[PDB]
Amino acid sequence: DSNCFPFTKLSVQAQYERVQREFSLLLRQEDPRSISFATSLKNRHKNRYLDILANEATLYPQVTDSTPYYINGNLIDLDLPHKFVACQAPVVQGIPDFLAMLYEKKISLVIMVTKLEEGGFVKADRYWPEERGSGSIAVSGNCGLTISEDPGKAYEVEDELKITRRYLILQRADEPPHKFTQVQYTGWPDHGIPQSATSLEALLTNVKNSPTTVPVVVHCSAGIGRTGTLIGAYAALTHLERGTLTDTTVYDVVSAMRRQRFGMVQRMEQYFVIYLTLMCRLGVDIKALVGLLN
Amino acid sequence: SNCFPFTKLSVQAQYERVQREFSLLLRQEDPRSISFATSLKNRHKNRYLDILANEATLYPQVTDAPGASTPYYINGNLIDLDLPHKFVACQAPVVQGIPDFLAMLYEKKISLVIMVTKLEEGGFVKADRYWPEERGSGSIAVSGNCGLTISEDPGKAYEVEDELKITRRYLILQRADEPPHKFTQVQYTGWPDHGIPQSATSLEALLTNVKNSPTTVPVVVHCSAGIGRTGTLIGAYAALTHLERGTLTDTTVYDVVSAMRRQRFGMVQRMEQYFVIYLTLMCRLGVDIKAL
Repeated sequence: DSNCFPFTKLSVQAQYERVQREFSLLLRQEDPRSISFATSLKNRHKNRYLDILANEATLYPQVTDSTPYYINGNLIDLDLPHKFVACQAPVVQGIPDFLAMLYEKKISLVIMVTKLEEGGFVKADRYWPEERGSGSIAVSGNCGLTISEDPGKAYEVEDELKITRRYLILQRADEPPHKFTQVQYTGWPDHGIPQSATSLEALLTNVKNSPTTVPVVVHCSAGIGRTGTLIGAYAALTHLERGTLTDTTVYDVVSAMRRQRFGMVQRMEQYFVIYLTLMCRLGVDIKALVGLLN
Repeated sequence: SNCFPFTKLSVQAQYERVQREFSLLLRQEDPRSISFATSLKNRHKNRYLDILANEATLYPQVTDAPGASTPYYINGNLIDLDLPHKFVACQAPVVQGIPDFLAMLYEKKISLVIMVTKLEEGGFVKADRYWPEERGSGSIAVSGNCGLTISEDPGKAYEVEDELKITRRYLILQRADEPPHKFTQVQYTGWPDHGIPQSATSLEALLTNVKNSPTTVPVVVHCSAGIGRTGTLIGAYAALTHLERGTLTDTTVYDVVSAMRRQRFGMVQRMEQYFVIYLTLMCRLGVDIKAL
């Protein structure tokens, strides 16, 4: 009981139309002229996309503080057990900043929801050692970091889920090493929907089993699209699990994410995916809806 | 002719200035508008994920004469500062790119290589040995199909100057029955990464080597990444060469570093390394240091 989710009572057509209507209303609320993007704007050399900027008020890691590095990213806090860092895939010259952040902040879990390249276009740049390599790569920037494959825990590849788990060790000279897990999900291309519901659930299982003492880092390419869906689904499902799901939960959750990082949930079908994950958790068939989106 | 009003300013005047010049230098180059195409293609030969050689000045490709091409790769760039010597600022080559580096030295008849790093620093590999280490005999075959060999010059043994932390290696590259090519490599091990020389004399000795070297070929300078200590040494060279010829202006230090960054992204990494150029120019002008 306690959960109220009347979305499952609507016909397929009404469900599709309500999602479109809500997403348009969210875009309708966009007003970035009034928002400060000061720090993000002077660091365009490290922005993957010129007009995808991080809000100053929630800029990470600057709001936990001189932070000598820049990631185009924001702290997402929805009054839940986990906070998140939603950020872009760092560009090559921004990778040392990204790794330094992971290291200084002791980040335990990084979730990457894109391939490096999709459809003939670059989405992200590699920041982990390749399997076929020596097991370690280094950055020269920010006084140097080395990132290595964990010698006592090999990379895991889950073919059906399209998930790869990399257990990594970040180190600076004469400082203690820091272990972290990167999880890459390559089965959900930009402009599409996840190939299977199970993969997103597996990602959220990682989130839940990770420590609440540090935020979980999540990125796609610009860090507002698939990244926003993942964080939104987590939030929405937490409400479900604690009996506080309401008819407005998805809209409310996305609205609150948007206040903390402009443009969160970038595409209509990405907003739709949050409803789909709720339905799957509830055991409601999504096949006809998936059909309409394809 | 020498105008350097930097000496006639307060202690917190100078420090304030350098800070702001370097902070200006940090934002000069827009990587979004720079090609790194060949360096990105040769990622497996790069020592660092974040350190890429600019296409426009990539060496030795930048010297090739239209349609002609280069079958090897170094992460290195030609640096021209309108001075008698030119430089190839490059990384310490990785094992996979050692043959390329040695092929470059042989084909371009490089006379002098300056190495401003140890092989390892504090447990981390900074460089890979590309010279023989035998009981003086030393002649080793280089990988690839070329037929390149590198030997210690039988007529002139390695020299170890323990006072200046400098080693001088006289080496020979030889391929087939082509005329062999001699060169000198000078390694300075008293300059930690991201940091400053422990000895002004050691630095001055490297510059003497540079000045005394032939002007008909560029001088190869590498550290680990090939931008920090390498950039500082080249910057110091330039500024001093200006202080010599009497062309030292107020804005000479800024202008050489700005010129270097144009030709290889990121030259002179840390602000402290930018200071060394000012320092070893004031300390040459007999003006007392601060230091920090």
